Amino acid sequence: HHSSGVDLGTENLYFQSNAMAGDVELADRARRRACRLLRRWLAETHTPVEPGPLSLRIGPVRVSAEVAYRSPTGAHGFGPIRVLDAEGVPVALADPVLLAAACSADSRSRSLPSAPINAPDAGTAVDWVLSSLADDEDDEVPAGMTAEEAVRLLSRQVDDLPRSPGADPWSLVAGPFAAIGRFGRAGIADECWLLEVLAGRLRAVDDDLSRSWLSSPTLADRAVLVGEGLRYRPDVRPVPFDVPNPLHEGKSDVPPPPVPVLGGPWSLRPVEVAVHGDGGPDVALVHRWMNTPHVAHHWNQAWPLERWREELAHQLGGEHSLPCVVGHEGREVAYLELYRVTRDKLAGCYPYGPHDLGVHIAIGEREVLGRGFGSSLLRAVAGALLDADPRCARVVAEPNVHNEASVRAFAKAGFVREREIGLPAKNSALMVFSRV
Amino acid sequence: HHHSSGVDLGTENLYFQSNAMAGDVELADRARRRACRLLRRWLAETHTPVEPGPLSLRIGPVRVSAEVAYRSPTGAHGFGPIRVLDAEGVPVALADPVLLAAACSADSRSRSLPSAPINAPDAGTAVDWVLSSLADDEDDEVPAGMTAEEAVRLLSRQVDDLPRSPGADPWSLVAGPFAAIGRFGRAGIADECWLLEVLAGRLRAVDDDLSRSWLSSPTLADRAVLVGEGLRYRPDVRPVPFDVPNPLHEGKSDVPPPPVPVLGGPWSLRPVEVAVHGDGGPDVALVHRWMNTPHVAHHWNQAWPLERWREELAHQLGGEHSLPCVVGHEGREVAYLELYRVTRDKLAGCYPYGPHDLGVHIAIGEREVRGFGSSLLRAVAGALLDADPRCARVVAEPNVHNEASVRAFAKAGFVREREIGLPAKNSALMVFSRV
Ligand SMILES: [Mg+2]
Ligand SMILES: [Mg+2]
Repeated sequence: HHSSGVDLGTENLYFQSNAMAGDVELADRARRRACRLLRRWLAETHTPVEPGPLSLRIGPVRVSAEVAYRSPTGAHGFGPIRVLDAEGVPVALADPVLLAAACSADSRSRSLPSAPINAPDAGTAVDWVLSSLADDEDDEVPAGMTAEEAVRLLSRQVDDLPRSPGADPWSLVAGPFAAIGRFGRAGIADECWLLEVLAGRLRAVDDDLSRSWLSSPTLADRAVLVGEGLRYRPDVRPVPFDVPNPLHEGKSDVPPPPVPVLGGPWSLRPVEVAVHGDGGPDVALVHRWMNTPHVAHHWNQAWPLERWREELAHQLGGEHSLPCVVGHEGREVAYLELYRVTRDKLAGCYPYGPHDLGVHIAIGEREVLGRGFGSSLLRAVAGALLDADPRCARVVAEPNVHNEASVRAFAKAGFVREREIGLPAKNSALMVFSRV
Repeated sequence: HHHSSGVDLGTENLYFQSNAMAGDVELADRARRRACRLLRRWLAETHTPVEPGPLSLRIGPVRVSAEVAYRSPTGAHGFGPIRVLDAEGVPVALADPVLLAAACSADSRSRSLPSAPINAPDAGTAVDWVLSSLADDEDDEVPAGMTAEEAVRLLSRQVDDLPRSPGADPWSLVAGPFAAIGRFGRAGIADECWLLEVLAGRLRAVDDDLSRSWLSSPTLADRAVLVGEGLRYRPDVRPVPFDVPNPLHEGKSDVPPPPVPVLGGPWSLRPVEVAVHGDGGPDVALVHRWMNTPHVAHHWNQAWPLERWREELAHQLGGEHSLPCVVGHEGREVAYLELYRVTRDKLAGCYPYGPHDLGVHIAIGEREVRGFGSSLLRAVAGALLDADPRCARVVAEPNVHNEASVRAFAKAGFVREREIGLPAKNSALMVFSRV
């Protein structure tokens, strides 16, 4: 006699509570899925990761999670992933389809509207995650596995790599590296040490792939969330991209960026920062330009004067970036950073040569100056850089694919669009001006 | 210099992190409440029947199952854990809100026509909507210690403050007082059947025109957020009206079974004959044949073994709901149809029906044995109106995707009146009205 419910016996309670027992595992499976998505999002955007709090804007939601274990292969161990409101209040747990929707909105927004990921019949990562819920979950690493047994399996996997012509270059990341990360995240062994063991195992095979994987500064991986060429029918059709190679060495003895000498109406000189007092008029010029709206909309570095004063001094003191003032017929009109790719965020995004040089540019005195001048300056800088460093093979840039006037200026100057790349705050057209 | 892949831990670190973890329990409960709100809407807007005990349903690409612990007279059901099941019935996920919204969206967009506003490229999706609502202030809960006395007070005030005559908006009764009754019921404050009695008295007390409507129609206006060809999400949802069963309405009329119409002209119609002896007889064999040919099974989805159809036909013939018949055209037995009483049918929750309303499902077996289709439909509707003088209209519910059928019904004199959400499809409600 209950009418709005079921009349309850102990047998009823038994059936249902038995069912409630597997829910703990279900929640754990959702956690594992959301973590797999977050790792891919971090790798495919080349977002830097450190131990401790991680804070991220993914499409329409703010996402945050503690990085309890930072993995050298990106196999990070996370705390609870939470969605935050504008003030920083947790309003939700970031379950997998939620992450898939946020990532999809962000990725589709990063690429151009004409891109394949944005075609009407392309599907979305939400369809892909949805259609995958019944997939067999992979076995976990045995929590009690020995490090010796870990080396055993890893060598097995490295030798069994097709290691021949026709085989897939991304196989190293997909197989041996993935295993190393799961071993690391389980606490079985240290990943840096497992990578050394992997390195020697590759020296033992004088195959062509083996030598490549030991020497190139980046490695082939496959992206499932970021990339203009993505499709989900409803299954993901991944697209290739490049990631940093942990087996390739740290610092190199590459000199600082050279000071080119521009031809034509253009002039260029390094930025000067006085140790004494304010920092000088160059610090104020850049600071002024960087805080105007049309520049911060691209550079997003609208900082106080003293933060820019120390950024410039930090760059000048180092071997990475060289800040310069550009003149046109007597007037100081532009700021540039010339940088060595090898010491730059760009080094994780494409197979660079050791002397590769990049250019960031902000036109400050556009306000009453310039039309057609863009390609001209870019062309003058690119050629002068190749002239100043004969060991430099190419000059590169990474305008936002949405900055269509910038992309056009680079192409008209002679840069060619080599690929799209995923960066922490944008997708870029990788523009390459090659030496011939 | 001891922890490179992690942070060096002190008690203050543990304190910061565990404090933040205490709030996760409320976060999970908030997701649970959102998912339940979405499932209640999905069940209401698809008119899916709900009883206490296990509930199992297909939503787009996923199978969903949940225990119905509290079956609410206003659809404010109380659920156990909502799980996604694979083909064998093994749970593979907990159905969190954005998951449910994505399955419901895929299913709804699939239910409506490609030209529908819900399917435009510039339309949002329920996913955009749920996503954009996570930072909303969660709505106040019913105070668990509230009295039923206080429940009636607030309910009476709310019904009396309804706009009544000026301005209209009829979905206000379901959206206002009924929503409160369901929340009171689900919280255990009072019995919903009792709260509905109380609400009825307050509506008799004014006898305005809306109050009179709300006590007499067999359906009520409600507003849909997941199912409906005209839905849009401008991040925020733009609801569309639809009808739901009226709990305040008695019904239970002494409505007879369907009559046997008499077709003239080239047409003939007789009830199906089911032999007790052996196979079931030649009519059971005819329907079985037709229902398993490809062009019919693509719409009816009843390409069954002969033994199942013998028992289906006999079950219909024995009851008061549906009447299976064989239709001839100039001597050849060419079609099968069911005439059914709406008041005993799933259609009864979808529009304000009259007690004697009659419906038609039809399958043409002897296909082109072309153009004869609307003519048959027109003959049946008129003959049904002749056979039952108290019947107000003849209806049908072709799948909105079955446009050849919809067109044939319109050419016969039916009006495509609205789209309706049904358990396995959206249908175009075709109405052949007597006046
Ligand atoms: Mg009992
Ligand atoms: Mg410690």
